[PDB]
Amino acid sequence: DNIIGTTTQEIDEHGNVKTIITVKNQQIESYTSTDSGTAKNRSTLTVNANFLNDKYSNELTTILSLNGFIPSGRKFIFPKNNTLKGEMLWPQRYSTAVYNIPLDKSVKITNSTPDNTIRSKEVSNSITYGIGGGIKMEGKQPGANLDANAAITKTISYQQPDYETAKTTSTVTGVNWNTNFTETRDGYTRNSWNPVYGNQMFMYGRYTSNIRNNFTPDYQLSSLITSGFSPSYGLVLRAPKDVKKSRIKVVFARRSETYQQNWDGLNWWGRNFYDTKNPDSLSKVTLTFELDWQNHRVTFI
Amino acid sequence: DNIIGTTTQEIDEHGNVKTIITVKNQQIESYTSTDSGTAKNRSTLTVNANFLNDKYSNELTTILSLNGFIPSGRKFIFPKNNTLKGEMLWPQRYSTAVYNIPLDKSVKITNSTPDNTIRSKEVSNSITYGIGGGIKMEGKQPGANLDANAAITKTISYQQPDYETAKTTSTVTGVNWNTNFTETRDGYTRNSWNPVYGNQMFMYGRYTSNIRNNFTPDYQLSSLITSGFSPSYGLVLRAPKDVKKSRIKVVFARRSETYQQNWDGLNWWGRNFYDTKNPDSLSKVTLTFELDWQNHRVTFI
Amino acid sequence: DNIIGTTTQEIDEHGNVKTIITVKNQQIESYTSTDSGTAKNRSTLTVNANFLNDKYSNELTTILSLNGFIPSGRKFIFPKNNTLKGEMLWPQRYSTAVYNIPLDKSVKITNSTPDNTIRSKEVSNSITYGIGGGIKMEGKQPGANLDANAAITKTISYQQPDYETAKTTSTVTGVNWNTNFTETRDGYTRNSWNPVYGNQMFMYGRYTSNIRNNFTPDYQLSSLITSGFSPSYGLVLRAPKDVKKSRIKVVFARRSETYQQNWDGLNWWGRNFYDTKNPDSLSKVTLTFELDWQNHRVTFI
Amino acid sequence: DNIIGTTTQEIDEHGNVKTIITVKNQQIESYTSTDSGTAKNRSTLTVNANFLNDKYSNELTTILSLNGFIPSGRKFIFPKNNTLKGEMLWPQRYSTAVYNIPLDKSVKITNSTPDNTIRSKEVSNSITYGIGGGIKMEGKQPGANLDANAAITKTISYQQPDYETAKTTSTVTGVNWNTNFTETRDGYTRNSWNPVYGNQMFMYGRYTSNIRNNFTPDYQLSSLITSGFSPSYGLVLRAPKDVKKSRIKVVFARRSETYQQNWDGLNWWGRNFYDTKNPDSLSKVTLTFELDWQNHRVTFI
Amino acid sequence: DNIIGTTTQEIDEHGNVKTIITVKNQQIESYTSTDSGTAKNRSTLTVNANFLNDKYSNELTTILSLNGFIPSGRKFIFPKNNTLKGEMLWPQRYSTAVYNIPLDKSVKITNSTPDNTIRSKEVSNSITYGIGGGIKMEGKQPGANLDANAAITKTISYQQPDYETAKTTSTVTGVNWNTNFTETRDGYTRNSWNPVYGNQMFMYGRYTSNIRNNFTPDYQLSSLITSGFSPSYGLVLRAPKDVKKSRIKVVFARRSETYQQNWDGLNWWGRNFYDTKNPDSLSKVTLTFELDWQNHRVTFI
Amino acid sequence: DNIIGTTTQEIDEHGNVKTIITVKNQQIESYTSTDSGTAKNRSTLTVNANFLNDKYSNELTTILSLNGFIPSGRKFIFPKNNTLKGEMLWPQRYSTAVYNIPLDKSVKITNSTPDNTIRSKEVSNSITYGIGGGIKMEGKQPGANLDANAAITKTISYQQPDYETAKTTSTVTGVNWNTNFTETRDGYTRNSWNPVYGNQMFMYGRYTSNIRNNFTPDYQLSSLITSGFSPSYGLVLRAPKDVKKSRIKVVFARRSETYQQNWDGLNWWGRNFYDTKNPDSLSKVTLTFELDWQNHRVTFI
Repeated sequence: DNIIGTTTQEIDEHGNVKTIITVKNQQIESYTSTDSGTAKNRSTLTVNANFLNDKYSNELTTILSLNGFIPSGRKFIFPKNNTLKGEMLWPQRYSTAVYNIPLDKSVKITNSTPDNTIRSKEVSNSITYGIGGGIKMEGKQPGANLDANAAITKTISYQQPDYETAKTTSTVTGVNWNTNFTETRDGYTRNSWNPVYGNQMFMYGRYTSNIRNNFTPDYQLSSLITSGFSPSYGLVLRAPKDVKKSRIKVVFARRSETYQQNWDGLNWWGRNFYDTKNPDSLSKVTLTFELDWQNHRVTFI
Repeated sequence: DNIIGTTTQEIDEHGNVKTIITVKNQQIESYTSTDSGTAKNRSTLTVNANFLNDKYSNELTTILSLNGFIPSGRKFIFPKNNTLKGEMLWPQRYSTAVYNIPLDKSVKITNSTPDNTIRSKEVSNSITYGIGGGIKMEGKQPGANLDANAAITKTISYQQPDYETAKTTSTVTGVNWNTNFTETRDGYTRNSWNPVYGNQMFMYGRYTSNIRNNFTPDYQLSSLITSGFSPSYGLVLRAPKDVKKSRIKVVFARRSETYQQNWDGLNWWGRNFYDTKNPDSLSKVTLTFELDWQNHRVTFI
Repeated sequence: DNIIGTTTQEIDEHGNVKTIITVKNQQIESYTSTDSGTAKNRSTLTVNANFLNDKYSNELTTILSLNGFIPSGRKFIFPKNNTLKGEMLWPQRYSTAVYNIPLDKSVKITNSTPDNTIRSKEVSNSITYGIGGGIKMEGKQPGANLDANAAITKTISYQQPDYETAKTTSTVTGVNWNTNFTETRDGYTRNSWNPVYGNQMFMYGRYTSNIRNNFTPDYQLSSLITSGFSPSYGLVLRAPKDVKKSRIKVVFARRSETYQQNWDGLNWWGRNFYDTKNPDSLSKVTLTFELDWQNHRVTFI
Repeated sequence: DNIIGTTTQEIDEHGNVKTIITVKNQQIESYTSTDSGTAKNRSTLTVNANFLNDKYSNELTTILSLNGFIPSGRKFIFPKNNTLKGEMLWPQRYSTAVYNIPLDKSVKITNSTPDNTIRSKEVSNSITYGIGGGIKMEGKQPGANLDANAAITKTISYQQPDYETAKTTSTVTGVNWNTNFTETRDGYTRNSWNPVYGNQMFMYGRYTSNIRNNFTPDYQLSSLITSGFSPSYGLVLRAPKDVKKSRIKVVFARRSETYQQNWDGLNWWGRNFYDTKNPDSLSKVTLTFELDWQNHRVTFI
Repeated sequence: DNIIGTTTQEIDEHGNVKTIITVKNQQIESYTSTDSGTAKNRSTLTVNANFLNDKYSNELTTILSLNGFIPSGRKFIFPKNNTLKGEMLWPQRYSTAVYNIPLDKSVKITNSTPDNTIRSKEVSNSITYGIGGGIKMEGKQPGANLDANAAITKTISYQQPDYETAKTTSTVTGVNWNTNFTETRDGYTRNSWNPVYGNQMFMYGRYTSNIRNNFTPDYQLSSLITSGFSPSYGLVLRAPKDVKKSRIKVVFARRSETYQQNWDGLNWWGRNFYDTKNPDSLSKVTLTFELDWQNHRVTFI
Repeated sequence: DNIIGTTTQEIDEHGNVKTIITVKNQQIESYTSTDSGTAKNRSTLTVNANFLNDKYSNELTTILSLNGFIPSGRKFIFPKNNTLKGEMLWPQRYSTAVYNIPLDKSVKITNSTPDNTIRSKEVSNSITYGIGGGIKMEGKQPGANLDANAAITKTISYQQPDYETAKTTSTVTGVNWNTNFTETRDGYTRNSWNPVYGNQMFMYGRYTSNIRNNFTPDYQLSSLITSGFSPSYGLVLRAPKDVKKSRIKVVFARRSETYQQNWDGLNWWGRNFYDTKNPDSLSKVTLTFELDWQNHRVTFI
């Protein structure tokens, strides 16, 4: 645990002093370091490194913990004179790429986190058979009836995150994760389309008078849309005991889409698209770190 | 734990120094190693080896943890001139075979994971009997009524993964696992067929204008289809105490199927098949590792 | 735990060295061994033996852990010209017999696992009484009605494994377990019969055009049917301290049945039977191990 | 735990050797033994004895664990010429009696397990009052309506084992447990009777063609009916500190009943009875063990 | 825990032997004893005594654990010639009284178990308001309707043991517990009465042909009715350090009632009463124990 | 724990004996005592005192555990000649007051238990909107229909004890708790009243023949009504380190009410009232204890 050893001093009746020092010897020694950096678009990344040295092994292991923040950069665009139009630029996808750049000796990535987990759902099937009959008397006139029925039901239940994360690339030299928007609380997607109202994705109402009040309230949206992303990854690098230095290059990409609302005369109708000819539809940034394996240090460049 | 022993130094009042070194003896000694590799199709495998030497065993035991990543190799094919057709190449099955190649002394596989677990479901049967009667008065005309009924219900509930993994072969010289696609979130399979719309497996809508917008959203698909597979296996190898080296041959196979959509004039209809005339319908790769039992090392070739 | 003792060396100020060795004395000493073997039909078995010696007891105890794999050997048989017929050979029952063969001194089986556990179900009974009445006015003509009813319900809920395991024999010289197929996910059995469709056990649809697409998808079947069995047992053998050797003979039996589909003109109908005149309907195998109680070893013959 | 003490050796710089032996003294000493036996009807019993000697007790205490296996002895009887009749002999009740036979000094049974636990059920009562009214217009003719109602419900829920175990006798010299059949999964009992079909206890169908296919599938029966019983009991014996030996007499009784099916011309009808003229309707067996309290040993005779 | 101390022997290089003995001093010393006894009606009781001595206290504390078994003594009485009558004698109430009889010095009961716990239930109240309306067209004739309703529901849920235990007396010299029958699984009581069928308490059917098959199956009854009671109590006695002996007198009372069935011509009707003029309607027994506080012993007289 | 220290003896090779005694010093010392008493109405109280002396406190702390038993004192009164009337005297309220009587130095009550906890309930509100329509054809005459609706629901769920306990007074010199009857299992209270049947609080039936069979079964009543109360309280007393003695006065009050049933000619009707002219309607008792803080003793007077 936290105790590295003990220091003792014995003092006899004549002022003589004896000193006893005890230290614990460990199989694996751990040295830690941490550095942070911020980019031009105010995206931040903190790197926590845990340099492990296995005295009974022929390799060095460094465990990295990547913790960051990327602002959504969501915007609202309203024509000054036209009140029949409205736009909202929102973060459709957050991407993160990590590159392993050896400088002197070979270094590899042996583990990435998180990985692509297989998900499940709950399924229930039901079947029902019915039998019924009866007799009646209306005044002095009898009646009868015989009935039967059958029904089949199937229910599927699952868990749905506001954003889905999966890795598309994972080699010994690089890893890439994609955090994508799924569907709204309402249940709408980017594929949603209605003949009358188009895409009702981020629409509050259909007959709302004011366009500037007809976007879904922030509390009904993910914090990733309204505020920002707080990603967390982990890596494991391995190398020979005689490695001196290596680097880590992280790339942040924020792909935003445009949600537009139009009044056709009777109601609002919306369309969701990727706005080419907009510099704000894509924001890419790089943050670079260097690892000193011998002196156990992490530094941001 | 990580504490192998203690070092103590006693310092006399005259500068005399005594040194006491204590080490603890273990019944089982554990040495670990790890190496990684990437293949031509950008699939990677990491091998974590745990060499155990049990003084109370007459054999050596090595616990391997196989962790890798296989990209889906998912593709979209749209004809340049034809806008009435579209294809999506997706990973139907992921396979992994591990081979045990003894070099000097004999080596066997005594345990593979995961195994074929027997699953269960929840069943409920119900039966109901009903009896009813009443009297009536319409103006001055009386009435009466007698009814009876019975119903039978049966409900079955279980858990359903997006992909199912099972081992088809498991000898002391080789093991093979198959991770197969099950059914869509919708509930569709590769057997699904409709006279009008064919197989609606990955169909968003039936009357969609753009073919490039008529495929199911990524958030409604498994990460194994959209992004990639993150398999995890484990093996236990045993050998004579004087074995020197042995090898491991791992084979990755990704079997892809083709989902095709066609416009027939009124709606979209789809069919799912295996394209025997496409080189991308099957991707096989090999990764070879060597184990040094004496020096407790793992190396990738 | 893992610490057997401690070794210490004290070095005074003149290079004198003292050595202190401490070992823990235990009431029960445990020695372990493991061997594996594979049979002609590629069924595998791993035996883990734990030889216990109670220094304060007059007996030796050996705890065995039997872990194996038996392939299903499932096949599909389609007549070349006839397209109105189809067969599927599937593993109805997996059996395992273990025999205790003493060579020198007496040895007995004191424990087998798993045993025959008594199961339970959840039961709910309900009863309802109803009373109703009302008045009406149609134009200027009054009306009245008095009604009453009663209902009784009973629901039974339980857990249903895809395969059921129970031991039919358990003496001090031998044990036998049977793992039997229960019912399909659908709820069908080997006893199921319909006048129109016969046994719909492994039938996908009733009006399917192609016979080779009309068998239930692998994901709707147990891994024991599609892939294989991964059985796990445990035994406890006891003997006098002066026993030298004994053997263990394991017998694996796989009993397969044939599910056949026929087209009658309007729909598919199936029948499930045991195909005598088929060499593949039964697969029996033997694996033999020897135990050296004195040298604590397990060996496959 | 398993550590009884430590042995230490100090080795001087001149080859002088000091030996220090430490043993820990216990308040309660535990010695264990186990013996097994099989009877003429292939039923087995294993006795696990735990001899406790508590220096702070004025008596000796022995904890016995009785674990055995009794085959169901289930049979099927079909007349050679008659195809309109069938029988199934099944185990209605399993009984176990344990007798305490003191030899030199007195011995008593101070605790038996399991005991007769008081069970519980879940009860819910509901009551509902309803009030309704409305107005109507059919063309130009008004209408009105007033209704009211009330309902009463009661639901009872509990857990139901396939077999129920209870002790009918428990003195300091003998104990007897009875494991009786309760009801079928269907919900039928030995009291069930229908005027048309009689007792449908183990009847698959009413109009089944083959008598040999008209019995309930094994997966719908308890392992106690299809395969066998795995009883588990425990006893606590106490004696004077100077007792030398004592005995244990265990009696296994398997009471079987006969389920008969008959074809009456239109359907199958069944009846369940006890065949007093069949030697296989009752199977009783005895197994005797001896306990050596001084040498802490269990032996089967 | 179980370790009372350690014994050590040091042997130098010349055969000299040093002995070191270490014992743990405790604040409270515990001595245990146990005796059992059986009565004339085969009711058994085991007394477990735990004599505690607090060296820093002025009192002695003895913790008793009372564990027993009382057979139900249930009987069936059928008239030899009359087949229109039947009786079942069953255990309505089990009672236990414990008396504290000081012989030399004062002794008191400071604790009895179990005590009278306050129970709870779950309550749910609901209220619903409804509003409805619609229009219609029958041919060319319009229609309209406006409806409204309201409902109130209340549900009460609780747990119901087959038998209820409560103490009616608890002084420093004696304690009495009563275990009473509550209601059947069906929901019937001893107060239940129907004008047609009387008390249907232990009635299987109303139109059953044979009286000897018209009692509820054992599995639908408590084990306390069919088999016996397995009571468990605990007491705490306290006295001055100079007490020598005291006694414990336990009284077992089993109060049985008679359930009678009669055929009136159309159906069965039953009545439940306490059969005076029946010696089997009440069974009272006494078991006496003596406690030696100084020598820590329990003995049955 | 219970270990206060260790005693060691070293025995030389010449019979020399060294003795080492080790005791552990504690921050908080705990001395316990217990005394019991019974009152004229056969209600008992046990006081468990835990005298804590914390060297790091400037005060002495005594934790008392008050555990007792109060009989219900439940009675049944039936007039000798009148068979049309009946009474049941039952315990409506249990009260306990504890008084702190300082003798030499000051003593206060700093904590009482249980306290008045704020309770909660579960609330669910629902709202539903419905829309419907359809077309019809009766022979050759068309029809149409349009409906709409809305509903509002509110459900409240909580837990309800048979008796409620709350403290009405809590100063540093005295405490008082009241355990009051709440409602019956039926749901009736002391406020319940029906114009026809009055208060049906403890009424089994309305037309019951025998008055002595028309009271609710014991299993449907609380143990506090049928048998007795088992109250449990706790107090914490604090005083100066040099306090010598102090006293405790406990008062038990059992307030009983009268439930009366009368036959009016057609049915039974009941009323619940407090009988001011019956000496058994109220029972008050006092029990006095003395605490010796210096010698850590509890004594009953």
